[PDB]
Amino acid sequence: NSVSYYRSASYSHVGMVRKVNEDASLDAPEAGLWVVADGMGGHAAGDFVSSLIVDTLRRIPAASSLPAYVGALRTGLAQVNERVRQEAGLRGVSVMGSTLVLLAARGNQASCLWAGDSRLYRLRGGVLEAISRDHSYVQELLDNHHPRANVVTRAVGVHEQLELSEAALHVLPGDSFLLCSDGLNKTADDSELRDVLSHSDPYAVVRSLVHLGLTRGAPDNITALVVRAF
Ligand SMILES: [Mn+2]
Ligand SMILES: [Mn+2]
Repeated sequence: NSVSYYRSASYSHVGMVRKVNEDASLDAPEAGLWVVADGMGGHAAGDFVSSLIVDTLRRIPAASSLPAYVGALRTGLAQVNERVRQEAGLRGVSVMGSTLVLLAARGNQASCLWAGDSRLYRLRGGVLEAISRDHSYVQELLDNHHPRANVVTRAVGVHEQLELSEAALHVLPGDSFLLCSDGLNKTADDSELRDVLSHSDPYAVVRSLVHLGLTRGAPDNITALVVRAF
């Protein structure tokens, strides 16, 4: 019952309103690493931060021990946070940051690190389950389609100390995972995500998710990254 192999695919689209894609992704199954980052601040700001995230995380050496790897990912994100803070302060801009959601896998164990309203879902036995929980003003109100949905309470470059949320996962053969920016779940509810994810091919699945989003007016940059365990 141990997990042998991870298949993955990613697809992003600027959408139907924005003309600059500030979404970024890293599809590195060769390092057991999958990342989606939703940049904010417009061109030369949001995409700057999201691309810096994916490039910094890509260069981290793939340590065999998942907990050590996760420690290294955390440190890399802290360094990205500090660099973005320095740059934003220098330019004097109000908005310069990016959400993050990553999944790192080693055999039968995986870890999710996230900050923002980019999500990780797990599909197991045809049942979809939200692993991450939005760092959003709305989510805090719900924990106690809302107009306060544009307020992200944690993301890279927002605060001095970046506080990442973490969730550990036991992976079974046949498990599926979806990393996405809010542009997808904003245009398809969780039951439709479960429907589209219930297919064998991650490449067709991510393209079908983005297509459904585009079909419903794609108000935001829409990115989907699907991982399947064997
Ligand atoms: Mn964005
Ligand atoms: Mn977004």
